[PDB]
Amino acid sequence: VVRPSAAEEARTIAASTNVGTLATLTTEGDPWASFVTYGLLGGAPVLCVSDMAEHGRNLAHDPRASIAIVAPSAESDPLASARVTLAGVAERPEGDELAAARAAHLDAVAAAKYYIDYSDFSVWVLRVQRVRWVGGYGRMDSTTGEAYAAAEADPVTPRAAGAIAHLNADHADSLLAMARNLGGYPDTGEAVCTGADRYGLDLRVTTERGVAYTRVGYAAPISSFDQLRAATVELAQRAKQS
Amino acid sequence: VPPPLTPVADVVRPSAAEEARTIAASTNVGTLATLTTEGDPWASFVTYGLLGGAPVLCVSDMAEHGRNLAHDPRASIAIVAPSAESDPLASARVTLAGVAERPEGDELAAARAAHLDAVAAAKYYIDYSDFSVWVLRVQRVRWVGGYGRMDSTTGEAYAAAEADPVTPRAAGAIAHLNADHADSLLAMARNLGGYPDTGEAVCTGADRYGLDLRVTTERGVAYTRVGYAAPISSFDQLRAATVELAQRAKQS
Ligand SMILES: [Mg+2]
Ligand code: NI
Ligand code: NI
Repeated sequence: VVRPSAAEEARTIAASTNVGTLATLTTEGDPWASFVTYGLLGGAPVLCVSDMAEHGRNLAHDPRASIAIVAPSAESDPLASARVTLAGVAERPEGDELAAARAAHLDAVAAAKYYIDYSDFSVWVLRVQRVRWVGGYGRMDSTTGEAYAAAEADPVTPRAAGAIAHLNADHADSLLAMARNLGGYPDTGEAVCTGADRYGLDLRVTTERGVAYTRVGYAAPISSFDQLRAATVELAQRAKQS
Repeated sequence: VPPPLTPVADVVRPSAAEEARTIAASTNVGTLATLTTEGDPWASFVTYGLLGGAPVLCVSDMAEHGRNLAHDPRASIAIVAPSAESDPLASARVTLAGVAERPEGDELAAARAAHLDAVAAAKYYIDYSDFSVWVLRVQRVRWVGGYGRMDSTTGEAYAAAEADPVTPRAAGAIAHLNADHADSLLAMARNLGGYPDTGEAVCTGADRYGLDLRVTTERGVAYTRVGYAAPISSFDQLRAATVELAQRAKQS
């Protein structure tokens, strides 16, 4: 059963918020961290920067930039956060791309309304070349920029916590059937869902030796959160027919 | 923005250095900027404690940013104060920039403690040789207080200042003032804040020198500030300092 790729995780974190921190170079080559807001143009952060802000000047002088993005978290342990560095090169777009970048920024950051059309604020789009993902504790990987651009953000992740808890609170019995008949543990006595994404559900199952982890895939990947309902109903039905 | 109807004696306001120190102390997460070994700017999520204003990091020697620091110890960190406001541009933020150094001896032990106190899970990493303690020697500061003021400061000014003991812990107090002391806030606006024509007053900030008030006046919405009778230095002193404010407001 397929799992989101690092590229997908990265896209998903990017799409989870509109704030991060840009790293740029001063003219002397010192590393400069700046708070920034952004929208996305197919996975690409779109910044609206004042030309006299330190980071606007940095980009104009050396357009190498990276942005670290942190997914909003329920967990109060910061080290459990899901986070990503998108690194490459920022460029001021033109023409059609500029108009689309502008729009994407505007609908992700309402207040940019008041800045984006002054001639002394510029729109930058970060051409992502490299990606480093850290998915909380002990999950990490790198990807290429092309893999990142090819991937899609997960439409289930943003509302997964609620879905997960609802499944555990009200569907423990269906979760158990899935584990027994689809997940490879016919004798487990208890199954808890520990994650949901567009490909399937992760299950923690009781064994005589502790717990095991299995995964059950939907009939096929889903494309919106509203399809999760039908996907779990089909999972429960397929489990009874085994 | 309508002006005060009457003059008020200037109220002490935290300095940019103090604001910067206060933002730093408001949380234990930020983002480090370092140089890769090929000179690219690298942004990393990090956790930190403070040693007299100085971020203390605990970094894996095999993490990209650990390897960056070992090679070139120039670093900066951006820190964003936790906010109620959902408009990110209203956020208070700061960049602390300088040079990171692995401390030794007494300083290392104090750095270690400070990091541990601020980040519970660092418990499981900080004594292992794979992880190093770094302290950021702050040389310059850029502060952006929301839509409000912005300014730069020197590292010495930053080191000399103190974090506000009230502001980071004021959310409950602020809300209690707004929910239960509308009358007192109103009287302060009218009699001490320069806006006798205030009809409603809301406290939008509290710090160790005084309270910021947003006022609904017959002429529209305005902003003022009222100062304690003297600065305070601990949160438990806030109640008594706001009571004296209310009393001074009734006495004209
Ligand atoms: Mg321009
Ligand atoms: Ni249900
Ligand atoms: Ni009170």
